[PDB]
Amino acid sequence: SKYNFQTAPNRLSHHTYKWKETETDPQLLPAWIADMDFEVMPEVKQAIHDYAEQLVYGYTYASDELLQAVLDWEKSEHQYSFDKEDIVFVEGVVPAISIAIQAFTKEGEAVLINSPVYPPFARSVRLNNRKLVSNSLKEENGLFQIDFEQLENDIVENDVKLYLLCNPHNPGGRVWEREVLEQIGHLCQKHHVILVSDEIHQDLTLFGHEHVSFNTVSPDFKDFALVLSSATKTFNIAGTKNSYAIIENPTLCAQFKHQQLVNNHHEVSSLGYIATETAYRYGKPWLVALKAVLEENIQFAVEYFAQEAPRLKVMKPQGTYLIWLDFSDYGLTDDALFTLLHDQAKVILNRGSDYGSEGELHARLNIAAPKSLVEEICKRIVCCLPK
Amino acid sequence: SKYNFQTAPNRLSHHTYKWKETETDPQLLPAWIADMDFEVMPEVKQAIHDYAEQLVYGYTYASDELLQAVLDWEKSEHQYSFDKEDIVFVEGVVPAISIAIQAFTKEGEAVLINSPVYPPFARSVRLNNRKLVSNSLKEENGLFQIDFEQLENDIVENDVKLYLLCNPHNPGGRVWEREVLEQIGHLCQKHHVILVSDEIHQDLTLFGHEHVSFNTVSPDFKDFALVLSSATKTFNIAGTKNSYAIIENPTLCAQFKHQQLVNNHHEVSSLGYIATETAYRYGKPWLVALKAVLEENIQFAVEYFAQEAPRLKVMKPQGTYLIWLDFSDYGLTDDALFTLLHDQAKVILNRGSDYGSEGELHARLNIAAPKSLVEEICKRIVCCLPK
Ligand SMILES: C=C(/N=C/c1c(COP(=O)(O)O)cnc(C)c1O)C(=O)O
Ligand SMILES: C=C(/N=C/c1c(COP(=O)(O)O)cnc(C)c1O)C(=O)O
Ligand code: NA
Ligand code: NA
Repeated sequence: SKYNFQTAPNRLSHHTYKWKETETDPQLLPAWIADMDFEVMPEVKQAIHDYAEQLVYGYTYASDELLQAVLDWEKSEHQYSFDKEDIVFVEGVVPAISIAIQAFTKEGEAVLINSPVYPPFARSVRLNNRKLVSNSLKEENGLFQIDFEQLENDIVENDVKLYLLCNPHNPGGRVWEREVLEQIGHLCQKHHVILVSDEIHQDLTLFGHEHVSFNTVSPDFKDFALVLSSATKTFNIAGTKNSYAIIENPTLCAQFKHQQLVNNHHEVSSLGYIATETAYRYGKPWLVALKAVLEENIQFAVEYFAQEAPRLKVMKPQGTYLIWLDFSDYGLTDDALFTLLHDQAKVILNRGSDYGSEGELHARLNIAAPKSLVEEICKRIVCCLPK
Repeated sequence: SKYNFQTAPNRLSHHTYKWKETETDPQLLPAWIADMDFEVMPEVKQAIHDYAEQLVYGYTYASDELLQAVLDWEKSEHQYSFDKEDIVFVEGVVPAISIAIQAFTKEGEAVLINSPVYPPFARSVRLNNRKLVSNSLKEENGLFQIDFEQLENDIVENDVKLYLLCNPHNPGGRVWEREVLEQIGHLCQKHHVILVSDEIHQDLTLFGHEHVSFNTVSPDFKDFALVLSSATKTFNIAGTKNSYAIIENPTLCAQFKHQQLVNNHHEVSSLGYIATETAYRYGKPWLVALKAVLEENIQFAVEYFAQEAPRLKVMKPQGTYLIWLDFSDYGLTDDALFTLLHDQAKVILNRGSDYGSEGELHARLNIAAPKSLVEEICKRIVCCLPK
């Protein structure tokens, strides 16, 4: 209808990560990194034009209007109320994760993640010389679940100081229930663990699934937990480089901001600020339209794979626009899977093994593209699977 | 038919640092932070419109065209030849300084600066729990000069591991001679010091003074020295957030890039990349024209202050568009000077004391604005100085 979800803008010649390989091999169709193929909402494009027409591109600060936009988005969309002083802007969520690790732990101390998970989680812990504790998620009835007995064991046995939670969880697209988050929080309270809730996918919950922001679970959770999010995944504006932490606890907030300044990682670009404010101000109708398209694409993929590759195990996302595929029933190695998809099927999917050992013989599929493209990508995925 | 240096775009609705106080108090005229009031070169404005017209604002990386533009600028403007692989982009120079401190020293080790100097120098050392060694610049015949005897004493007595050099030096605008840089480099070789040369103002040398980029002084200097620079100060694009380190030594380069990744400080915004490439590709004629305006503004200020405030000691910049003013002959304290300028004169100048103890009773004046505004600011500065 009014917004364009039919035709993908041509990204070749714009130095995108997503289309980089395709620029050398034109047959390759990318469906990996979490950028969407869709045109961004028109108000953001207009805001970039308006930025140009400032004529001067000097140092700018985070305005009260931007702060209010974040406050209003969190309250309106996620029922999460806090003060403007609790917002800390950071040029990205992955930046924020390293700052959090450096601020809240010392070298050698243990940081826990639920594996398999977005690879910068494990990387950021290891490169910072913290001890990584991978709490392996169970898979039951096609969904990831937390083994709470082993999670406590992992916390206690390793003296875990910090828990990097992914909510919604990437990969898999798991939209944790309030009851799950409450159990996590109680464990953090018991064992004196600080929790960082990476909620970057929070606006992308689907099929009736509702995001529960971590500190909305219990009024005391802010004593040990902070929330990271952004407009970038929601609105396909990852190249504008802005995001935020909500840190209501004064001590945690000071410690984060201090580390951020120690790292000189405290400034954001002018368009970073503009694009986030604009997206939150005008983006809701576009987001509604987006989510309908994503649901149709996911449903199509699940049904198509059921019909054309019944042996392929498909985890239906509860949120995110990313589908976790399990090729374990096929007579392939992890490396042979990669070369089959990339070289024979000519489709670029994230290698599941990037996400941890649980990702062996998996791949991750990005369906945030026009339906015609999603149909082509799914056709390629089933085309060359071995008997 | 000509570049505009006659009128300044209105900044008041655009959340600039420079005009922030004036938004609340319309009587105040800013001349502090190093943003220019001048319109940016027209090709950058067009590049921002062109970015808007990509329609999708996803993750991008530094292109070969951008890398070549930096290489070409460094060779043509500064006679500094190196390879594309030696370039490391960082969202800002101040970011790069923290990364360098973290990468090249251990907690508790000594880092040297020449004081007084841009305040993030001292701050980045101190906040990083390194020992700060301030090598105090002499002032002789209106110019800063290094005391090489004391500099060596400072290096040896404190076991200095890292030297943060400012060239051109801010404040004061001192354009160090080749022979001065030679002697600095030789001390670093003798005492096994790593040197970071902050050359962000390298394109703004004036009155026939020529920038000498540090690693051009001797082919050996790359073994211990790296250069930081940017398009942002040269072209008035600080809000676009991109800059680079040139690190020809493989070990130093790996060290820096490693720490940058540990800190998740490795990515830059898409417009950051675009604005730098464009500025370097098209900016030379604009820069030529700017320099003539800056020299005129500086000459006006010196002459005006000479007549209207002969007791005011004015350090004439050899480069940068910033003038270091010394009010120490007046019966004022540092705090009374600030109050006088800000509350009585209604002008916002950087407090000299921000830059170190040598800046007591000083202020710094930004003349990168139309001559009419410079004239007004200078008139205000001399209106209310005490007998
Ligand atoms: C783009 C992807 N993920 C984005 C992501 C990010 C990206 O953050 P920044 O772009 O803001 O650094 C952060 N946290 C989580 C849990 C994420 O899934 C991807 O998996 O391709
Ligand atoms: C804007 C100012 N100085 C800029 C500056 C900067 C600014 O760097 P980034 O904006 O790239 O972080 C870095 N290094 C030196 C020696 C500088 O003088 C000022 O003094 O107001
Ligand atoms: Na594992
Ligand atoms: Na001092």
